[PDB]
Amino acid sequence: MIRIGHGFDVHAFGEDRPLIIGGVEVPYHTGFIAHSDGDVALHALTDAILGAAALGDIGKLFPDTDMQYKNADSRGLLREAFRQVQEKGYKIGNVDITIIAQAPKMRPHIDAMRAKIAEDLQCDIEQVNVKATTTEKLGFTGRQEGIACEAVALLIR
Amino acid sequence: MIRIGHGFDVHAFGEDRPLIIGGVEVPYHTGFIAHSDGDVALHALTDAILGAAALGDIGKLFPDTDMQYKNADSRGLLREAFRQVQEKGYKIGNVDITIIAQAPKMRPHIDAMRAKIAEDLQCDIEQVNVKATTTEKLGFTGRQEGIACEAVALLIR
Amino acid sequence: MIRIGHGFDVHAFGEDRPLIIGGVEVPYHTGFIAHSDGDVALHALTDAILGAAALGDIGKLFPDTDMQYKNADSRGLLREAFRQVQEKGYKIGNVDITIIAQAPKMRPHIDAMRAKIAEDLQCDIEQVNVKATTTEKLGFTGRQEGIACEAVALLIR
Ligand SMILES: [Co+2]
Ligand SMILES: [Co+2]
Ligand SMILES: [Co+2]
Ligand SMILES: [Co+2]
Repeated sequence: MIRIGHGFDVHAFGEDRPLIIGGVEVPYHTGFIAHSDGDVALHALTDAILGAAALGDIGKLFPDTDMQYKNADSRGLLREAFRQVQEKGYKIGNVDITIIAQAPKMRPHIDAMRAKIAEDLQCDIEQVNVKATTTEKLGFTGRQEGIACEAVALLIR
Repeated sequence: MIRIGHGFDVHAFGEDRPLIIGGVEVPYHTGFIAHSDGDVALHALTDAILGAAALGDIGKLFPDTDMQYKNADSRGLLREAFRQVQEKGYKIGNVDITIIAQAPKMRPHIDAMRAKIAEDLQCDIEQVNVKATTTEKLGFTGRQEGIACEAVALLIR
Repeated sequence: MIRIGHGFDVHAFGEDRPLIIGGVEVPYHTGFIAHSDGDVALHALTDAILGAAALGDIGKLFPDTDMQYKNADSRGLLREAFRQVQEKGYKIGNVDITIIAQAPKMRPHIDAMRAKIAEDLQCDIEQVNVKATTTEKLGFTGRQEGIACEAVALLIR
């Protein structure tokens, strides 16, 4: 039995002061803290993996309620989702990732990303590819307003 | 054999109108009528299944003409597409959909989304994962001009 | 064994004269020479192929350095890509491509496209799939500023 999975993330370059309306802290969305990192690369790959295993997404495993005081570093979330993944008897068949950013050149930091993702998934550098494209100056990634990332992963077990 | 598939759909919230030019009625684009529903989730997922079997896509299984007076419900189309997909000796391995929408709040209904797809795909909920993410207020999905969804498929049999 | 591979590529429609500042001729971005041939489909497919073998992406094997003089014919880069996916011992189990574009009518030339693809990818026609959608005038594609393509590819052996 094999599992196909897909994840997708977007995050703007700007920072936002937290929303307080009426004296109350109000989150902008469901898995807000889970995504605070802004690591589009590890979140997409996370929901990809989660999605194959058929477990929802970052927002169902890390609601802002449980994520309230727990550590929200994306790498750690990756790992925790891989725990639940393996928990259903699954090894990272293979994983492919596309970062979509116009500018911040990433070629330099790419093999280092694979390295880490490999460990977090307990597979090896070879079943983990990571690339980067630009939307050729178009769209919001192109106008340099944010950065995106798509991810696919195949699961074996 | 096992087959991978992918489909993508974008829809505006706005209601466009029957185009009538010089007497004649001009058909906006091809799978226009079938899409009119604007259910990016079901359409994209359908596109993924057809793509998996190299069956084409929604604009080829449902030209405006053929779709003209044939009832435009996109759930039957998904069924249909899947009917054509068994006729090739293909069963649904598993399915994974990402819905990209800002304000529209999907968490409540996602499980009822999951429910339906499985009947139609005659598969079991457990092999149908569904999810929503937002583009962090960026893009056309973030300015609230519309909605999108990517879907991925693994066909077995 | 099986490898999942995903690819994405965006192309603008305009051309960018070759730069000259202070005498010197300045190059634009890493893989602009490759992507110059503005063929979002063959490029998106190329990357999904490499993504799965895990050879990175075009601009990797074709740096604006090597390719300083290499030919901007996306079909060649595709065959070269399929070359390395052979060394590693890989067959094209299955491929699916989605063209996101607002107006050039693709539909009539799809089939012409799948042929060339099956050619360079040495496989059968029911092995390649090419579909085309619009984003209902939303985003940079619908504003007809550019064209984008998504590809997902399976590999065997
Ligand atoms: Co995120
Ligand atoms: Co649609
Ligand atoms: Co290109
Ligand atoms: Co994609």
